Amino acid sequence: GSSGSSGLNRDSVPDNHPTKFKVTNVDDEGVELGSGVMELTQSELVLHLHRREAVRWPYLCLRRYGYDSNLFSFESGRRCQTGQGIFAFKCSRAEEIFNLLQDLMQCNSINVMEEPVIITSGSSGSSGSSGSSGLFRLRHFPCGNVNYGYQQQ
Repeated sequence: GSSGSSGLNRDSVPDNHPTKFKVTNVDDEGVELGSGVMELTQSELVLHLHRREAVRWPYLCLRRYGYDSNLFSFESGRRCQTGQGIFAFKCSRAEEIFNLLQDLMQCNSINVMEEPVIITSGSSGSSGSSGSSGLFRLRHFPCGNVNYGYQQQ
């Protein structure tokens, strides 16, 4: 329970950027692999990375998504460039990104009601090896608080 102080900031980017959010792609362990700037637009989720092409993830596809104290992990259906998988990034502003993300995807004209949570079953056992290009895909959700958005029978 301590309040950290801002040592020094020598960049054009703010420290409380509402839209942009400094994130860091990590692995199942949490090791910082590559840093990048996450962006959220009413349209869809956009991620700013190095020269390498940018990645976009449609909310409508985002079946589930969670966020920890300083972590942000979401699941993108098999309808996106990267494809099916679990991408988690480290960001102290994960709360803002998660809250906002659900604030935008929801803003869309969609019927939503209240329903009781039901126990979720895992898998039997499946493993493999590298395949296509992209970020690191996790097997188990690093976060606990998961939220459900777009839904349809």
